[PDB]
Amino acid sequence: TAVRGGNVLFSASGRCTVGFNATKGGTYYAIMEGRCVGGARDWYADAARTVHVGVTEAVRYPGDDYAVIRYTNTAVSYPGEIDLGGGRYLDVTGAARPVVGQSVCLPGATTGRHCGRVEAVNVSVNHPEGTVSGLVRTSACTEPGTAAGRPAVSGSTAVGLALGGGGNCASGGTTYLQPVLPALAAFGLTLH
Repeated sequence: TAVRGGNVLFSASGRCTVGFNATKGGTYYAIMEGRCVGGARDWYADAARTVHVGVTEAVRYPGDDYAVIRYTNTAVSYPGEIDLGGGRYLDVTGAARPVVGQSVCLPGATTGRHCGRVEAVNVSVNHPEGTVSGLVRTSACTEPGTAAGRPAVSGSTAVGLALGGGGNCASGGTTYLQPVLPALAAFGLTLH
């Protein structure tokens, strides 16, 4: 019936979490992590891959680390919200220009480290696919095995989407984010 930020989409790449829904000209889009989307085209709302919802429009990875999925199923809703679980939703109003020290939370993290702060901006990391620059380091941590694409917010303001991989949150693991503002700007998308 609906796909929100924080929900998982399924494809030939496996599972990837929607960071944020956005819109342009009455069309709806999902902003996702770039490495996770990989070389997949078709995205489904269910693990059975019976409810097709959209297609990969663009991948900005490496360099950046996000992808844009265009929703094509007009029978499903794509609200400008994050799913907090339990039928509760967070309305995302706009995006932040990340600044060191600001608070940031990962709705859904069950690590005890769901909320934290921006520790550094403009961080680079080398992946097998290439260098990724422009990343945010946070003190929050979500389980790295399911982290890819999870939304990070400050109140109702979108900060970024989590990169997958890295260390366990119990062993000093650090969650890095792809900031959302550059993606909105690059693709003309608005958080509705």
